[PDB]
Order: sequence, then C-alpha cells, then structure tokens
Amino acid sequence: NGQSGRMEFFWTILKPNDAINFESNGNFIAPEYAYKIVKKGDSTIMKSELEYGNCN
Amino acid sequence: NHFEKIQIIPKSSWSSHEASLGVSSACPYQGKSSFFRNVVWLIKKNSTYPTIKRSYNNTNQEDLLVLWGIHHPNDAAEQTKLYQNPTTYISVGTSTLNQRLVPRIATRSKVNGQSGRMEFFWTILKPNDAINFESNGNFIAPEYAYKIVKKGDSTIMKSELEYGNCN
Amino acid sequence: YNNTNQEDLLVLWGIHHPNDAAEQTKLYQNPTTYISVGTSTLNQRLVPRIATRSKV
Repeated sequence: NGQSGRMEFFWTILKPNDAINFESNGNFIAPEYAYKIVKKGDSTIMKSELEYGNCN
Repeated sequence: NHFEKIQIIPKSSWSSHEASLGVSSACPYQGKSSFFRNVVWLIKKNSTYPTIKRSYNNTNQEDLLVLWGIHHPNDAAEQTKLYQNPTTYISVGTSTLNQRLVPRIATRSKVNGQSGRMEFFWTILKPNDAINFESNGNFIAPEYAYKIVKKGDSTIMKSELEYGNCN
Repeated sequence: YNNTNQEDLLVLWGIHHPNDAAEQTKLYQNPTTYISVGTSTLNQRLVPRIATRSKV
C-alpha cells in the first residue's frame, strides 16, 4: 500500500478495577478508544460474500 | 508417580551474593516474610552483584527437573536497589536448552501486595548432561531439583473432594 | 534478492550462538550484533544468545 513500514498491534482484556500502564519513549501507537463488552452471548464470525436481505 | 528432592545448588554456596535477604510480604510463613523454598532470591552484596557462573552436572541415573526464574522489577530505581546493574540477563544452557532472559520493567497493578513479577522456567536435565547458569542480576537461583524416580500412568484430576480413606 | 522467478522460493538462513564473549570478538569483533530479515510479510530481528552449553 505504498509503505515499507509496519504497524504491529496488540490487545488485552482489562478486567474491572484492573489498571493498564504504558511506558514508551518512542514508536508508541497510543490507544484512544477502547471497547466495553456490554453483552456476551452465542455469536459467530461467518465467512460469506452475501449481504443483508431485510428478512428474518 | 514419584519424585525425589535433591540439593543441586546449596544456599550457602553463594559467597559473593546475598542469599538470605530474598523475602517479601507476599509469601508469608508463620507471620514472617519468606519465599519459595526450592529456589533462592539472590540479592546484591556490598552494593555489588558479581557475574554468576555456576554449573551442575547430573551425576544421577534419572531425569532431573530443574526450576529457576527471573524477577521483573517495577522501575529502574528498584533494579539498582536490588542488583545495582541497570541492564541484566540470565543465560541458561544444556545440550538442548539455549536461553537468555532479559528482565522486563513495566508499571503493573499490585497482586498480593506486590507489583513485581516472578517468571519461572524449567527444563528436563538428562543424565550426564550439565546445566550452566550465568547472570548478573534478577536471578532466582535454584536450590532443590526433582529426580524422576518412577514413571507410569497417572493424571491431574480436577476435583473439590479430598481423601476418603478407601481403596 | 528479488524473486524474479515465477514459482515460490524457499529461502533458508541462520544465526550463530557462540560460547562466550571472547569467541564473539574472535569471530566477528562486534560484541553486540543483530540479523534483520524483511519481506512483504516477514519482520524479524535475531540477536545472538551467549551461554555455556554442553558439547554436542
């Protein structure tokens, strides 16, 4: 995509009342927006080329 | 099915380093600060931590289980407070093992009253094989190893029950 | 090296782990060394590990 550099992204699950600490003197891709897991349930990642059909 | 604990590195052989000050409140024993009994937390002596070069040759006839570890401090100040060397390493080697551990310094939430971490490692030392430890700090030196004196069929069963005095 | 060929290329390389710092200077004269390999997908940096090991 016109770039020889690379971005290596990492993730972790931060449990309630736990703290995540960052110390960096360079090359830091600092987080801005996180995600809250407000509802857990039975889901899946389906691999298909189709799109919405406005049905049930 | 059975282990046999042997002393591979005596606690009193650490002349150049402090071996009896590696305790913390996180591991109490009868109201006193203590540590894991099968490893030794070495501390700098007289503000110096000379490079460690210790080796053990498995003169036994059985496979040997050796446990050691590395201590990850909280900040640069604690590293100088305990080992006096800003950059340290632990190199471990056998016929197959080739390992070099570098302490990772990061701010972490307190767990059991401590923010530091103890990362432990292991290897199987075959007979007539020797394990070599070189470290200039952050070394959790082994004291006792485990001899595998009887192999067989067993398992690790997850249950809340306890002994019932039955056959 | 550029894979001007039309087929997939399996490339092999390696790193040397010496016995002590004396051999490192004896063979390469540089105490701290590295090996960086990069492709469109690979981003690897190897650092030699110096330790005392049994003879094989």
